[PDB]
Amino acid sequence: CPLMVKVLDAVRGSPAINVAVHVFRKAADDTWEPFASGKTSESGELHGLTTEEEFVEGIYKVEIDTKSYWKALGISPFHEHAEVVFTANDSGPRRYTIAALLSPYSYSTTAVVTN
Amino acid sequence: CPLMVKVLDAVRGSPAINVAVHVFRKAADDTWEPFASGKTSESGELHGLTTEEEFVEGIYKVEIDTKSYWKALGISPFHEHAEVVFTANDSGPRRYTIAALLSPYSYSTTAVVTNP
Amino acid sequence: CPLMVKVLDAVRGSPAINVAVHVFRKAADDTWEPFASGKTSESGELHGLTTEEEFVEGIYKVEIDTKSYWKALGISPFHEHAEVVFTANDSGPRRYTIAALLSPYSYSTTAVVTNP
Amino acid sequence: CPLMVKVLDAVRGSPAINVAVHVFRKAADDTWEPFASGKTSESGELHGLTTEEEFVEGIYKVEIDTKSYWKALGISPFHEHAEVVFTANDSGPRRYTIAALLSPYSYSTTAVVTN
Repeated sequence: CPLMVKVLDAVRGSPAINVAVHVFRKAADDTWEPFASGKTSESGELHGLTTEEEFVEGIYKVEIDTKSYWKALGISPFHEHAEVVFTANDSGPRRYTIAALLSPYSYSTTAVVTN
Repeated sequence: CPLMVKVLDAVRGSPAINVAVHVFRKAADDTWEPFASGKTSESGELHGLTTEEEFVEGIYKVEIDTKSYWKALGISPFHEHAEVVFTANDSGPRRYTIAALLSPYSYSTTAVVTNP
Repeated sequence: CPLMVKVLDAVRGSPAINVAVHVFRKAADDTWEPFASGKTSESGELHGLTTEEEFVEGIYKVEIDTKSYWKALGISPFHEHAEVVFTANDSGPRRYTIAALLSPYSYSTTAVVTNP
Repeated sequence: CPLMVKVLDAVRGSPAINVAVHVFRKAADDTWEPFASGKTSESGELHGLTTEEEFVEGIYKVEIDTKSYWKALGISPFHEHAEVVFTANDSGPRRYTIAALLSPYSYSTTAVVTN
């Protein structure tokens, strides 16, 4: 599991469950090509987005549908979505946990890069 | 004026100075069209990006070039930038302060939205 | 002046208004002795807590009563307060902005430290 | 495991390893009585602080020795330590994950309260 997304809800103090997450890889013409997606689990986690072989070096965007999340909770969100854009190495894998802490008008994202 | 970007460096406890900030507005159309850009001042603030009249309803993207910031300080950061995307002025003109707090492997962004 | 506390509400995207803030300084002695206190204004800022001369070297504790803030908005928050503890003026007088960004189950605090 | 502490390093994008954490419970005379402590593991986590029976309702302080952490990494920290003070319920357990994201001049703490 080279890429994992964990999303937390700072309002409810809970995993952010059922948050849509899209992953894009930057194509040669600089467009975002869809790569992977899923919804965060009961634990606010999204595993199995990619595999080591598929998760090559490149620029990746993780788009977290924070707006729909806040919408479902009846809370006015500010952001359309939380985007995390990063280069996957050099030098090598490396597992990536993209942690997002969500509030209606604020989010943080943190990369926990291990091995 | 109606849009300000304030950037802090969570490593130094300082304004993040000379941080490039690009603002885009989503067109008809769905493409991001260049709206405004600037750099943060010595206070980490970027003022004067737009005017109440120019800053109409829309979906705006504020792209903060955090990577160049960190790289100019010798740090290979995780993120390419900090991008903040939001609908502005949906229920009337507001002032938006887009705050980013930067760490090499983390940023937060906070919107402070006021009336006018 | 040398110490300012700025509090934001990450749920509303607003200054956190009327937030009680208590500042303590560690005495000789190891006890926290009451240094200053105040409430945040409509800008979420608390100015005038101290003066350069009063704000000497020390370990300071800024206790932000986030609980009362959230509870006055109907929310049972997680934290009792946001407490920021730091050594001030170790290498000379500085200006300290203590920023807190509040969510019912999370806060961040950021120090912006400048010269003078 | 009713109380868990997870600490992340926003500078290195890594678990904050070997971070001293003290847990205090507020005594009747409002003093902080030491309750539990440990050091975050390789995964930036600290488990086994307490048990359901011992982790009664009360006001608890989790003190995270962020300063020594930054000291060991040769980075000037601002804070003496990250303190998290909270009431353990009502109404009941409930597992508490106290997540702290650390930077030299900023930290966030988030409570992930489940069940």
